[PDB]
Formats: sequence, structure tokens, C-alpha cells
Amino acid sequence: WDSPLRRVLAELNRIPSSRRRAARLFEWLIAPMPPDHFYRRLWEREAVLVRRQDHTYYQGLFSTADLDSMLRNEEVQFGQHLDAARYINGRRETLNPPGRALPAAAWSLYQAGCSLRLLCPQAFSTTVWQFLAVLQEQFGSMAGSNVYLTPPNSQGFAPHYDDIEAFVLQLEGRKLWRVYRPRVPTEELALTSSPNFSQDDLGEPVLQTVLEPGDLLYFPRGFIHQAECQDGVHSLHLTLSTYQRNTWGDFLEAILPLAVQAAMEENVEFRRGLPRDFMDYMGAQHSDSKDPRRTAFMEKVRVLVARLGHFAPVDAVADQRAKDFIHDSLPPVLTDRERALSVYGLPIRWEAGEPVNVGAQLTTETEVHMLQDGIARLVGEGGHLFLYYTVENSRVYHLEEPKCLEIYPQQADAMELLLGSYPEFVRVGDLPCDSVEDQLSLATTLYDKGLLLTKMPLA
Amino acid sequence: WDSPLRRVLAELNRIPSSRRRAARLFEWLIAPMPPDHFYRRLWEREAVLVRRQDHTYYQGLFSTADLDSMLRNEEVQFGQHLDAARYINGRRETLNPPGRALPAAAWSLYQAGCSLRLLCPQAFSTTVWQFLAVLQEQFGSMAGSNVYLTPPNSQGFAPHYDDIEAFVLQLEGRKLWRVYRPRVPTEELALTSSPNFSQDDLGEPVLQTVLEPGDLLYFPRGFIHQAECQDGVHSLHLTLSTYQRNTWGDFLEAILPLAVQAAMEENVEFRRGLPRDFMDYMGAQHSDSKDPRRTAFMEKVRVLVARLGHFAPVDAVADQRAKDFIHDSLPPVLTDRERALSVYGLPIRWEAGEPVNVGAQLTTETEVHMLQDGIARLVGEGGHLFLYYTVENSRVYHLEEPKCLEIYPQQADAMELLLGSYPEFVRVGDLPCDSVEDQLSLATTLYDKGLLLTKMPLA
Amino acid sequence: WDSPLRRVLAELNRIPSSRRRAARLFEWLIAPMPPDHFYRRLWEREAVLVRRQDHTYYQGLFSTADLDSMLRNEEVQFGQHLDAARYINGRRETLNPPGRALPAAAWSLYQAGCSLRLLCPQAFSTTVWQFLAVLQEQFGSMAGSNVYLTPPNSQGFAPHYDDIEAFVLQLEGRKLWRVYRPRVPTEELALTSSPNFSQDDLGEPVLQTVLEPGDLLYFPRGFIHQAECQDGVHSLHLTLSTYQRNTWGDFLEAILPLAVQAAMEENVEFRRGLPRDFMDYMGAQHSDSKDPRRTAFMEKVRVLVARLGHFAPVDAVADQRAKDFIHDSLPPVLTDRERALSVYGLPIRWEAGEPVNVGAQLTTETEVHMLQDGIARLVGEGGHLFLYYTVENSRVYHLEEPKCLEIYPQQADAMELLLGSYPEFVRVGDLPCDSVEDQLSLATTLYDKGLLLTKMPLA
Amino acid sequence: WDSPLRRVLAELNRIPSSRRRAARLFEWLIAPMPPDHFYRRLWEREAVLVRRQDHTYYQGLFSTADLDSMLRNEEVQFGQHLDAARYINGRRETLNPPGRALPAAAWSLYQAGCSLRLLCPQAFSTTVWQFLAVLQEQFGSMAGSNVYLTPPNSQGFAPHYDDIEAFVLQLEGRKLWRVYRPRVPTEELALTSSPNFSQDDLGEPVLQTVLEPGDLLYFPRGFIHQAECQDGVHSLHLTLSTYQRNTWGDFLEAILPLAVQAAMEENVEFRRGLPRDFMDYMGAQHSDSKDPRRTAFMEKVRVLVARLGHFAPVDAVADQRAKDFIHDSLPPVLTDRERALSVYGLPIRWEAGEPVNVGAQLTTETEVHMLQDGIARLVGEGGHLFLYYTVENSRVYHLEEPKCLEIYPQQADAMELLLGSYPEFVRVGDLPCDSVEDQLSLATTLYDKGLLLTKMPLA
Ligand SMILES: O=C(O)CNC(=O)C(=O)O
Ligand SMILES: O=C(O)CNC(=O)C(=O)O
Ligand SMILES: O=C(O)CNC(=O)C(=O)O
Ligand code: NI
Ligand code: NI
Ligand code: NI
Ligand code: NI
Repeated sequence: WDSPLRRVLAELNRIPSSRRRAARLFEWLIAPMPPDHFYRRLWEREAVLVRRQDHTYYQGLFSTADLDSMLRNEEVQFGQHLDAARYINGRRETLNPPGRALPAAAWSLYQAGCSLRLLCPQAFSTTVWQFLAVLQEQFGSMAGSNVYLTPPNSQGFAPHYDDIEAFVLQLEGRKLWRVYRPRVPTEELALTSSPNFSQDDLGEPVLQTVLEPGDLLYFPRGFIHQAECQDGVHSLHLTLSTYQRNTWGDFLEAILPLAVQAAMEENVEFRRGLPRDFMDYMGAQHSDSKDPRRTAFMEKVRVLVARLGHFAPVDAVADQRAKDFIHDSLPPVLTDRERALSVYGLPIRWEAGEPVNVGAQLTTETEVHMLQDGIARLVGEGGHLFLYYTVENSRVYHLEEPKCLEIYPQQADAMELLLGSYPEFVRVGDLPCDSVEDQLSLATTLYDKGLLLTKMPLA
Repeated sequence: WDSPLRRVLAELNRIPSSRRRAARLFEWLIAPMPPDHFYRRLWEREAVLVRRQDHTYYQGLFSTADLDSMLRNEEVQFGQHLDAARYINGRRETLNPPGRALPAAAWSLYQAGCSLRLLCPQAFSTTVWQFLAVLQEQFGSMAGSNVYLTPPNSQGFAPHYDDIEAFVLQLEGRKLWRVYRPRVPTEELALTSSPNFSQDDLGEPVLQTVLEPGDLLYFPRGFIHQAECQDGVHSLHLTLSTYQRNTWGDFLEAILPLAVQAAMEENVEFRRGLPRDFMDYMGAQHSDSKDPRRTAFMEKVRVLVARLGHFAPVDAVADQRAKDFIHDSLPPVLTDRERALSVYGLPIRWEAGEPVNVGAQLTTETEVHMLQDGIARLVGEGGHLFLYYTVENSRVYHLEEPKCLEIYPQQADAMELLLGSYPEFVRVGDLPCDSVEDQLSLATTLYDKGLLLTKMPLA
Repeated sequence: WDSPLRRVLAELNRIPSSRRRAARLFEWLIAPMPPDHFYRRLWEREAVLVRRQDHTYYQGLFSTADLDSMLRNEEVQFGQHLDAARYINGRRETLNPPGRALPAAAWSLYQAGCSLRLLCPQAFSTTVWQFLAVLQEQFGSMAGSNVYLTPPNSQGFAPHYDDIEAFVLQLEGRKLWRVYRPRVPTEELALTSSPNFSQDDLGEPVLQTVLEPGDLLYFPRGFIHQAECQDGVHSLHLTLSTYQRNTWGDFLEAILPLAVQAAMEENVEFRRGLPRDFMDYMGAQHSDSKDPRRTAFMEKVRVLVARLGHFAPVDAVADQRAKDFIHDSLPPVLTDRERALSVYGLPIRWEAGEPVNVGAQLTTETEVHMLQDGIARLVGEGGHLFLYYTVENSRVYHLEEPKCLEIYPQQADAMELLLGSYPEFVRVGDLPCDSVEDQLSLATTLYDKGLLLTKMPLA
Repeated sequence: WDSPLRRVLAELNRIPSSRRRAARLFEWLIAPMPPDHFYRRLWEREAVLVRRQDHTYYQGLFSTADLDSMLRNEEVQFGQHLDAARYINGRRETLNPPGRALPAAAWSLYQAGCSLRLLCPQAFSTTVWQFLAVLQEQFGSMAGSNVYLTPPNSQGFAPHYDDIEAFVLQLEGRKLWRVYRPRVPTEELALTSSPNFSQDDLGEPVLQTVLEPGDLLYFPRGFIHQAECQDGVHSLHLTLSTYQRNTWGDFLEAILPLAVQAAMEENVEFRRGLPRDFMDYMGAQHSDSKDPRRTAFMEKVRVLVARLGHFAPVDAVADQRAKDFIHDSLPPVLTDRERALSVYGLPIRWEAGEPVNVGAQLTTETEVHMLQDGIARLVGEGGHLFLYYTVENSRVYHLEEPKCLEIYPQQADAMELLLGSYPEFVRVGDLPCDSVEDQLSLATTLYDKGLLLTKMPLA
């Protein structure tokens, strides 16, 4: 009734800092490999196998039993929540009947040699939720997961790459995995998922191995992979994915239109007229021209492009990606102390015909900090100040719109101070505001919204 | 019956190249100032006044009498075609009753002190159309016009700047003009039109002068200007306009997103993942962060942006701007020769119950060149090659959608040759083509659309 | 140079009432057959042939020569303006090259046996305009036209029926026409155009005849018809069309949803709750049920539909249809008298630097009547009162948007009087308004818009 | 652990027929008054107070304790889920802070003086879900409910009337209600919710009582009502609501456009052209006319409308409303026996390592019937046969699309049979199909979708 995993979880509960929690969990996830080694040399470059030598490593995360109660007690739909898949004679085809996915239907598909894939494990299981909710804080990119249940003597899926950084957690059974290097430069760190491939289309595997429970297998986006079950045992695995559209390229995409517009507003060379007659030497039809105006034009394009770095709003865009990450974020999993010290742990309830324990209000004396570290971001838009937060997000991606509350200019400095000083308590009375009304109102607002905690329970 | 203008038109009819006709008329427009001096020093830099000392210079172009017949014989509409406005006691009013602009309404508005503005003189005047259609060819930019009639002792419009390069042709009467240099760096070569300014907002004119018929005033976008009729005499002028959104910045706007897209598809530095914690040091909150990872991130942006220049498809963007110019352009004005030697000049008509003078096909002995030099442009899009042309455009702006015909790859070299050797004749049989048929095919196709003239009439 | 057509138009210009003009021209159009006989017994009932015995009857209306000038001097396009079609071996081919329809393209198509179909003759021909604009006034419905030119020894089009009442006016040459009664009850007075039919689909013609210039052929919507040119001569005809979607059913479609909505607002029977269990006895599955609640339900539906007649806003729907007709209508063709006595005839012009002949205002002594009888209609919408008018419409269908001016409540009676008493003159001072100022101002507005004429010119 | 409510549910769980269950529960709901009396003279006419003399009638349904838990354990939002309302000094006020509804916020709004309205108790409560699911089966119309919780000495909501038939169940505390007869003819059986009224707009009540636990207070749409908590005690009630837009009027709205369309296709008088001159005597300007042609037009509009009943597709519209109802319907509550005899009862599951308890397929000897009576409906669209069902609906209104499966016509008569013949069993081998493959495939299909039960479990 215990695993390394239930222990690491019990551990996370005791570490006060969300930042520290995430770092710790990631260490665990890849142990004995050190994070720092992994991130500096292996991540995005190398396929990685961690032979755990433990069969009980991930016990308490997720299991086929979990799925079977899920099909029975939760409204799981084919195509929305669960897939049914078969690769045979170099040909894959989905077999989801439309509508609800009942055990009866599901298990019949298993018995016919269809794998089952559950698209949002974190919606229906609180242990996957917590796992992902913690790890996303150290990835600075949303982490989602798919759970893959493959029957004996069969392959579910075709060889292919994905558009995310993959962590395969083997959960039950065994599977033969083949992983390859990218076939060409343009497939390295591929931007979008590949078509399903055929076996002719592949080279040699860089890594071929039989995974077993507790084992972990990681490979960057672009690394083609397949996986089969061999001798009368099955596979269960959870693959954890992150880093979707989180490239330098995606950063520039957002920076550029702004930079050109800043440059055109602020500097008259970007507002000058094109030549009257550039059409006489620019264009496909003239790509071979030896007119020297051609090479002047090119050279001016190149410097003007270069000169836009100076006008790029790197900070504003970082904030905008921060805002999208908040929106993308799973809502936080509280420690017991965190809940107990917050609005969620106030003991006010309904007891025999009335509400009992109206709590204390917060005073200048109350000491406070941000509930956690990875749940809020302050962002300027149109000369206004908004705090976006994760605490009301659903455990389905984007099920809620992005949530935020205004921060008035007078309260700005205090908010920045709060965000920047987690996890160090601070007197409400000591927040850098003009009045005492402002100090209270800020903290009250933040406390009521489930963003703040007090050193000692209000009641 | 004769004027400097009617002589220069007659002269244009005898100059065989449309390139040369355009150069000549601009030379005429600014005479005696040299075009190369003007474009090298004054264009985009400085207001310019040309005291013609010839009050007949522009006769035949446009007169108030034309305006009057126009109101009576065409469907001229307030708002769409004609504004009537009054500047008094520092306010700008607009008095456009809705609907038709009859002579009776228009002339009473004028009698109450209203200035009348014709928005598209070139829709109702063949002499204005021809003027602009020739000039657009040596501007590389659409040339617009507006005609302004002001009654004695009034100002129609409040001071402002325009977003276009303006040439003011004083046609009747006299007007006192004031033109000011740009007030501040950001209004030099301004991007968009000004609001109505008050006289408290102005500095000192750089030029204040009373224009008389025949004179010319030019001032760049961003130069504020205002005008009034002074004692006992009205004014008519035509302002010729061009260079709307035709700047280096506009070219960059289109280039950038293509460039970033090509860099991501072609180079993995762009495909690399952002740091997992850039949010810790980047954002409005960290403007003044000493952290060594901010300056290293900023530095990388500046170098990646610089590297986009190597990826910029400059030629394809030039073709896209050329295609928009073809779409923006007035349909061409043919010389007597160009008409006679083209499809428009074919003698074929209906005569006494049937068609007669049914003409000869072209042969491989037929000698050809493009009908004019500013009527067509070859553009590549999505693997295919298209010839966009102006000969079916309307004298109303964008009343027609962009027009083209497909050029197959076999025919591309011949097409490129024809565009590039205007106005030298080429035997159809001497065209780069893989077959005689291919030779005939392209020539026939271009002749029928009115894109081609033969050395001798087909009939 | 004189023809029965040119005489009847010269006659129309001397008939002071537009109502009378419209009735006169229809009498002419079907002479010697009396209109009252035609509309009582033949209209919507029978195909009618009128052998004119006068090849000159229509001379002046439209000729193939007019088509030729129109291809050359107007921007006539294929598709938009002009179809080129061929019917052979039982198959309708359209051969419209895209773009301009120059004479050379069009006549070669005609020489390859294509007929040409001009879609909006009234846009390019003032005499067809006049013809249609006059006739619409006695149809109560838009009068459209197409011109069909067919070469010798060919058929342009497959047999078919159209959705309009058709009048075929043979202009040149000869054509062998066949017209068929409705093949079936459901095709009598058909609602929409037919597909192209083969000859296997056709019964026996009710009329088969060779038309010669001056003849007329009429047949109702749903009568199939086809036509070929036979021994070495061409044909040119003009088909006049009208009564598109102008039925009692069309009137009902609009009446019903207003009637139901008023019944529900004004009477509680319509508001009561359906029977809690009607689904047990009503539905396809209970077609042949015997439950006596099914037949009680059916009888309640029959009585409630019946009762909706009492709530039908018949007059309002009449006005909406009239407003649609105002929008649909061609702009009016003024007699010389009407032009002289209106705002269009006003002699104010620009002359040598100045307007001249500034004419008097209306006074309460001016006598006035509406410019014509079918240029305006007063329509109540949403508590306000609007006068919709046709004088600013274009000769292209719906090229302008419906046009009205607000008629304030105080002016209603005067407006109604004017509309209802054309063509009797009324002194402005005799109009039913509350003030003299109100009398002058209604009249001035109408006059200025071109809706009114004065017994004597204002100048 | 017992109440009249749990007994009637326990009673309900032994009644084999869903129809009978629904009838039974409604009887219990208004006990001791007979349904047959209520529906025949009370429903839609009268206010109705059922004094229960039994404070424990509804115990088990919903309590303020259930609310508290829900705030605490479910993601309940202000606006979407909960409302916080205060009626004071004659003004309604909404006091919802954006976002989540936590006990803290909720109970302080309670103690400030706000009522708390829960807009979808059936989403969070299984008992209320069962209640309504059962009742809707005997309303033929969606049953939905709101729970209102008002603190002592306040009023939450101003006087108003509603667009539904209301059943107020008093659950806790006591409220003094006032109900009113409709104020005027047009308010009787009102179509849309009234505005908030003042105590001026009101009349003198028709009913005025202090409600008490176990009581019920019914009244029809249009009936005004307000309700306060006087000295010393709170209120908790659940109002059940139905008959939103289920009127004769609404039936006719859907019937008519199709009636006219059918009439125009099937009968030529509905397709005959309007008079050419109706505009001369029809329209608001002629509402006074004495033209006898007008009275003929009116009389003709009237008969044509009355004639539309013959063409009304009454059955098709019944089926469409039936389809809308299946879409609006709560998913069913199975009995223990229904569960056991269906696909949901199958004992199939994931034992330690494998699936086990694979049920038997069905055979021609299996005895089948519809899972319940109010869960499916056969509808014809475009000669296609679709069986719309409710078994996958959510407990949130229209959260899902209308769900269905296609009945092929070989199965048609068999499907019809089952629907018509519940709750009595039928051999699969006796179903009216051509072949045995059809017999089986229909029953299988219906079984796996949760639509069909077997006499004995398949395992
Ligand atoms: O005519 C005036 O008073 C103002 N005219 C213009 O602004 C112009 O020609 O561009
Ligand atoms: O002229 C033809 O061959 C066909 N004519 C028509 O279809 C017509 O006038 O309605
Ligand atoms: O509970 C209240 O105060 C008011 N309730 C209602 O208006 C209702 O049930 O319809
Ligand atoms: Ni994968
Ligand atoms: Ni200007
Ligand atoms: Ni026809
Ligand atoms: Ni209510």
C-alpha cells in the first residue's frame, strides 16, 4: 500500500515551495540521472532510457483498473476522450464506435486486438492531475499526457514522430520500443506531427529495448518511434508531453510585426518611399539580373531587417506567452498546509440551520505570501494592469476562458513585490502602497480569489 | 483649341514607348525644373513651387464647366463622388445632403460659401484619366486625383497633412496657400492622414504664396497645408496624389512573416526550444533586472532577427507589390497607332445582316510586342505562373477584381522575353518555345486579350 | 427613319399622365388585340401569337447594329452581360471565355454557330430602358429583358420553361418557335425555372410558327418553348419578362408569420398550452391511429389557422411589396414637359466664372403635382413614415439600395393627397398642413429630390 | 433515514414501467389532490396551495446542507451556477463577484442579506436529477428547476411573473408568499418573463400564505408573485418548472410556412399572379378606401389562409417537437432491474491482468424490450429514418448535441413495433424484418447503445 511514488508525493506535501516541489518531482521522475546533466546534454538532442530496476516505481499513478472504473462511472466518449486503434499489415485504422465508451464496448475492442488510448487522463484521475500540475511549473510549458493500453500480440499505432518532448512511463506489462534518429536535418526538432510512416521509410533504430514497469523512455520531437507487445503480456504506459510550439521561432513570430510597427513609428528611414522603379529589377522574372540596383536593394532589406532587433518588445511578448501559459495551465494542487492557510481551508460551513465560523478579516498585522509561485502573472495591456491566474482553470485544456483581475496603479508595486518575494511572508501593513485601504483591499482581493495565504489561519 | 497641355498630349501620341511617354509628361508637369534634380533632392524632402508664368498651361485638362456638365449628365452622388464643405471661424462643416448632386443643389451650396470636392475626376473625365494613367507608369504607385472648387472669400477645409505625395495644379482663379514643414520627427513622411488642426497648432509656413493658373505646388506627405480664396475670385485646382503606403516599412511588413517561416523550416536554431525559465527574468516586471540571462536572451533575439535577412523572399514580395499595383492601376490609354495595331483596332463589324472584315490569324511571320510597358506583370504563386494585366480595369478604383491568365511553364521564357524587350518587335517564330504551336498559342492568347500589338494590322 | 415604334414614343411624350402612357404602350405592344380581352382571358392562361403584318413595327427599339456598337464602346463582359451558347446533338454548351466581350471574340463565336444573349439591354440602350420603364408601370411588377441573337442554321438553347411571363418581340430575321402547354398540373404557372429538357420529354406543341419582324409571341411561365433558325437567315429578338415571384402564395408567405405573431399577442386561445401528451397520438408513427384525440387535435389546428385571417396585416404587406417594387423599378423616363417643369429642367448653370440663372424658390402660389405616378410610395415602418422613390435608381437591377426620405407625421396628409391626386395640380398654399411653413417645406423637399413638377417653370 | 420522499422513490424502483413511474410521482407530488382533477381545471387557470400537514414530505430531495457541500466540492461559479440577489427599498440588485463561488464568499453574501439561487441543482444532485427525469416523462415538456435560499428578514427578488408553469416545493424554514391573478387579458398565459415590477404595479393578492416544509404552491405563467422571509427564520425551496414555449401558437409557427409552401406546390390558385394593380387600393394610405376591390382582396386573403389547414403537415411538426424534447430531456434514471437487464448491468470488467465475464451475444431466442418508454423517438428527415435518444444526455441543458442513430428501412417496422409495445417482451426472432441478420443487428445495436433490455441478463 506504498510506492516510491506515494512517498515522493508524501514528500512534496511537506516541502513548502511550489518551485522546490516541481524541481524535486522532476529529479524523481528521471532518477538516478541528475536534472542538470539531462537538460544540458540530453534534452532535445538524445533519446534516453532509465532502467529503473523497480517494478513498483510508479504504483499509485494510474492503472488499467483505474481506466475500467472510469469507463463505468464517468462519461467517457469515443473520439473526445478515448481511442481504439489497430496497426496490422503496415496499415492503421481507428475503430471507435460513435458515442459513449462503455466497458462492454471497450473490452470487446481490447479482445479484438485494439489498443485503447485515453486522451485526457488528468481530467478523470487526481494523481495524474497532480503529477502534471507540478511538473508544468518546471517546464514553463504545459504538460499533458496520453495513456496507452495495448493488448498482447499486436501493435496499436504506426511508426511516426510527434510535435512534443515525450516522456514514456511504463506502467504495467512490457513493450518492445524502437526509436530512431531524425532521418534528415529538417526533421530534427520537427514543428508538427508526422504522417504515419511505413517500415521502408525508416533507417536503423538508435535505441531498441523492451521496456518494463518503472522504466522511463524519453525522446525529442522529431524522433520517429514505434512500439509492440510480444508474448502474451500487455502494455500499459503513460506518455507525458510538453514543449508544444515553444520555440525561438515562435518567439520571433510574435516579436516581428510589433517591431516593424515600432520601427515605422519611431524612425523615418522605415517610412521612406520605395524606389519608383524597383519593379524593374526585383521579382522572380529578374532573379538573374546583374543590375547593381538589385544588390543595393537586397543589402538594404538585410540591414533594415537586422535593425529591427532594436525595436523588438521582448518583454511584452514574454508576458503574452506567460499569459498563454497561465491560460494553458492545470489548476494548482495544494499542500495540506497551503489549503489550511488559505481561503479553501477556512472552516466556515453550514451547521444546523446557519453558517458557523465567520472567519477573522485580514488586518495590517496579517503576514502573507502568494499561495504558490506558478499560478499568477502580472501583464500590462493598453495602459492597464491585469493579473492572470490559474486557480479557476479546469482540468480540461481551455475549458475555461483566461481568467484575470485588474490591479489598479496604486497597487502595482505591492503586487510585483508579492510575486517577486515568494515564499517569504510580509506584513500587509508593510506593502508599498499609498494608503491602508489599498494595502487591505489588495490582500483581501487576492485572498478571497484563492491566490494568497496567511502565516496563521484566519480562524 | 490649343494649349501647352494639348500640345504635350499630341506629342505623347507620337512617342512610341509608354515608358518614354510617362517620363516626358512628368517632365512637362514640372517644367522647367529637371526630373532628375527633383527626384534626387526635392521628392520626399521639400515643398516646391513652380511659377509657370503661363496661365494657359493646363487648359483642356479640367474646368469648372466640365464639372457643371458632369453634374447634369452623369449620376454624381454626394458622399460617394462629391463633398461640399466650409471652414469658418475655426470649424470644419460638411453639408452633403444625401443622394444625387444635381446642378441646382451643388450651385446653391457654392453660393452659400461651400467648397466642392470631386473625388474621382478620372471616372468622369477622359483627359484626367489619361493624365494619371500615363503618370502612374513612372511613379510605380497609383496616381489619384481630387478636384477642388472654392468660391470667392472662403476656406473649404481646415489645415491638415495628407498621407500622400501631393501635386497641386492650379487651373482657374487664385488661392493663397500656406505650407508648413513637418512639425516633429514623427510627422515627417507621416503614415496616416492628420486630423483637422486649429491655427494654434501651426508654426510658420515655409511657403506662402498665391497660386495662379498654370502653376504647380508639390509637398510631401506630412507637410501641413491650408488654402483660401482672398478677394473676388474663385479657385479650381486638381491635386494629383501618389505614394500611399509605399514605404520600405511596408515592404518589410510583408517580408518578415515569410522570412521567419522559411528560417524555421530551414534551420534548427529557430526550431530550438525556449529556455524553461525565461519567464523568471523577461517581462515588464523585470525591466531593470541585473540577471545575466536577460542580456543573453536579448542578445540572441538581436542575432536571430538579423539572420532573417538571409531568408527573406525579396523577389516574391516585389512581385506581390507589382500585382497590387496592376490591380490599383487605371486601364491604359492607347495611342492611335497602338489601337490600330491591336485587337481593339480590328475592322471586324456587323454590316447589313452579317459580320464583315473577319480578320486574319497571326502567323509565325507576324511581328509583335507588348501593347504597352505598364499593363502586365508575371507573378509566381503556389507553383504556377500567372500574367496579371490592367487592360480590363475600370476607371473606378477596384471596381474590378484582379485579373489574370495562366502562363504554362513551356510558355514562361517567351513571356519573359516579350515583357523585357518592349518595344522591340519579335517574330512569333522567333519566340523561345518548344514548338511552333506553342509560339502561335501564346501570341494568339495575348493578342486576343489586348496585351499585344502587331507591326502591321492583321487587317 | 419613322416607324410605328418611333411614333408611339413620340405620342407617349405628348400624353401628360404616366399612368396613361403605360396603358397606351401596352395597347400598342399587343395591337390590334385589346388589353382588356388579353388580361381577362389570355394572361397566365394561353400562348398568344400576334402576326403583325408590318416588318417595321419595332424598328428603333434594338438592332444587331446596336449590339455591335455596344460591344465596341461599352465594357461588355462575358458572363456578367453576355452569354454565348450552343445547342447541338441534344446538348446545351456555354462557351463564355472569361473577361471582356470584344467584337472580335463575339463575332467569331457567332461565326462558329453560337447565339449571343445580352442580359441587361436596358443598361446600354435608352430606347429599351424607356420601353421597360414605361411598361413596368402597368404590370405592377418589374419588367426585365434579354436580347437573343441567333446565327443561321442553329439553335442556341435547349427547350425549357422560364419562371416569368414572356413577351417575345421578333426584331430581325426569322425563327421557328415551338411552344407547349404545361405538361402537368404542377408545372402550370411554375414557380422556378426548369432544367434543360430533351425532346423525349416533350409533348406536342400547342403553337409552332415562324416569327417575322414585328410579330409578338406571349406565353406564361411553365409553358415550355424552343426556337431555331432555319434557311440561311439569322434571328434577333427581345424577350420582355415580368411577374417573377408575384403570386398570392408569395403574399401569404409574408402575411402568415405576422398574423400568427399578432394572434398570439392579442388572443389567449393561441397562447394556451399544447396537450401534455399529444406525442402519444400525433406523429408519423400514428398516421393510421384511431385515437379520437388525434382528430380533435387536427380539428383544432384547422380552426386556428382559419382564425388567423382576422389578424393578417394585409395593408402593411401590400406596402412592403410596393417598396420592393420601388427598389426593383427602372428610373423614370421623363417627357420633355416633365423635364422642363422639374428640377432637372432648371436652367442654372456655370457660365464664364460664375453660376447664372439662379431660379426662384417655390412659393405658396406655385402649382404642383407629382413628377409621375409610379416613382413613389408612402410606407409605414416601425411607427415612422417613409417615402420610397425610384428617381435615383440605376438602369442596373439593385445596383442602388432602396431610397427614401422621412415624411413627418404633420406632413402625412399632404403627402397622401399629392400621391393620390396626380395629375391634378395643387397650389402649395392648398396643401393639408398645419402651417404655411409646413406646406412650403414639404413641397421644396419633394421638388429638390426630383419628385415634383410645377405648372410653370420656376425659371 | 426515511421520508415520504424516499419511500416514493423506493416505491418507484419496483414499478416496472417508466410511464407508470412518472404518473405515480406526479400523484405523490400533489398528494392528496388527484392529477386528473388538477390537469382538467387547475393547470393553467388557477393558483393552488397544497397544505401538507407533514414537515418531512420532501426530506431527501435537497437541503441547505447539500448546497454547502456543493460549493465546497464542486466548481460552482457565480453567474453560470449561482446568483446572489437582494430586494430592498423597491429595487432588485445582482451582487455576483466574478468567478468561483466558495462558502466564504457565498455565506457572507448570505449574511450581508442576499438570497442564493442555484440555477441547475440537477447537475450537482442525483435526487433532484431523478425527480425531474421522472416528472418530465409526464409533462411532455422539459422539467427544470431552481433552488432558492433566502436569509431571515430579507426578500431576494422583486415581484415578477415567469414564462413557465411553476411548482414551489417548500423544503426548510418558512416563506410568506403572495400570488396574483393575471392583471389583464394579454398577461394571461404570458409568453415571456415580465420585467421586475414595483408594489404599485401590483393588485391585491388572490393567494397569500406562509409556506411550510412539505407544502407545494402552484401557479401558471403570467401569475405575478413575490415572497419574503419575515421575523426569525430562513427559506429553502425548489421550484419545478415546465411548459416553456409549448403553446398552440408555437405549434402553428412551425406548421404555417410549410403549409403555404405545400399549398403553392400542390395547387395552382396559390401560384396565381397578384392583381397588377393591388397597390392602387391596398396599403395603409388606402385603409379608408371604399374601393370594392379592396374588400375582395381581404376576403380572398381570408379564404386562402383558412385553406392552409388542409396542407398543414401536423405529424411532421409533432415529430420535430418530439425531437426537440428528446434533446431537452434529462437522461433517464434506471431502476435496479433495468440496470441489471441492460448493457449497464453487464458484469464484464478488468480482473487482475485481463478482461473477464464476457457476456453472451444475443440470439433469436432472447426476449427484448425498450429500456424505458420516454427515452427515444423515431423521426423522418429526407426519406431517412433516425432514432433520436436521451440516454447519453448530460444533466446540463443542451450541453450535448441531439443524439441519434439511423434505422434502416428493413428494420423500420421492427423498431416501430418495439416503441409501440412497451413494457412487454418480444422475441428477437419474432421482429418484423425480412431476414434474421436484420433482426439481430437491430436488437444488438439497440442493446449496446443502452436502449434495449433483455428478459434475463445475457450473463
Ligand atoms: O482647397 C483647400 O482649401 C484644401 N485643399 C486640399 O487640401 C488639397 O488640395 O489637398
Ligand atoms: O431563342 C432561343 O433559342 C431561346 N429563347 C428563349 O429561351 C427565350 O426568349 O425565352
Ligand atoms: O425564493 C424567492 O425569494 C423567490 N422565488 C421565486 O421567485 C420562484 O420560485 O419562482
Ligand atoms: Ni506518439
Ligand atoms: Ni490636403
Ligand atoms: Ni426562355
Ligand atoms: Ni419566480
